[PDB]
Amino acid sequence: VRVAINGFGRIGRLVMRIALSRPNVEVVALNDPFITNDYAAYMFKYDSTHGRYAGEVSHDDKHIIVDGKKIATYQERDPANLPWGSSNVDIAIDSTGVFKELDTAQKHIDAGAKKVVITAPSSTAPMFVMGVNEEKYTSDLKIVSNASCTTNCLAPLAKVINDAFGIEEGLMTTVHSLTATQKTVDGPSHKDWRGGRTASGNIIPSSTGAAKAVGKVLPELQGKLTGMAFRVPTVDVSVVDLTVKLNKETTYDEIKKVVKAAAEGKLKGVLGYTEDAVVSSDFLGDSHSSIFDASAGIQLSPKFVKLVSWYDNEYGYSTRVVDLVEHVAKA
Repeated sequence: VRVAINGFGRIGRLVMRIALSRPNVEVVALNDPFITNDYAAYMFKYDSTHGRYAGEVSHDDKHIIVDGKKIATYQERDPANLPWGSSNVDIAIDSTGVFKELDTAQKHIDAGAKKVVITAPSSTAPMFVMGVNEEKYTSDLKIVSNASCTTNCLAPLAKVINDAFGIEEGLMTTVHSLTATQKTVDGPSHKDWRGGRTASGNIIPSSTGAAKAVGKVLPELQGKLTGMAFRVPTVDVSVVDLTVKLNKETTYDEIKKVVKAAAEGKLKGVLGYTEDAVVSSDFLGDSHSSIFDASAGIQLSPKFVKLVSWYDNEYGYSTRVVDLVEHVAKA
């Protein structure tokens, strides 16, 4: 599979790290109109959260070069002007968050790419979550979306719980690490007043659609889940706090066994399970979409339970993007 990456923010860079480790993926090009090759090489190489790239990174006038792989770079504002066809690009991966609808992402196809994978939720493009609805993908679909990181954490667990005990209703809280939209000291954030306030000295309440977005990937849960978020001053790794009213009576011990079986079975690698005394930093660079915290969870009555699942909001999601990429080309 020959891929190009559009955008070089958190998602863009990490998708590149992971893609470069996939033997069947070839990373042909990178587009980012707002950085030069030396800066791109720098940004890729040093990471405050995930460490130094273990390998040699450098650049010339037309490439970022990593361990012998030259990756051509482009500085195009309009993705239509990109030489994807001429470069024979199987899949364009859009990590910019501004080409995320069927008509806007279409520009990569126009430019020559065969398919597009979008690294944000979409209104128009069909959404997929590995281990949730990937079978529902079909080869004629040219533009898909990988949903969101919080969605990738909630959906796989929610499916497991609903299939096994039924979800009548659920209210979710995500305790979320800092993100790039936040400010270092109280600053302007016109659409999201709270999100403008000093990131590292606040618990910051935030609205999030990810809980209803489970509705789109699992239609059987439409309108049964919503939630909210608290942004806290950790730099990465977030956790889902799911308060769910069940349909069938069950022990907590039974929930544990069902989830663990799913972790070891069909959801291996997407959904994880632990019983150990873990904290957020224990999940830095973990590639699971969702890691179930068995000890942190608490059951009140036999149909009323609180489930806790971790996710590295940057790395898990980025691995899923690459998973979706390989899956979509396998078709």
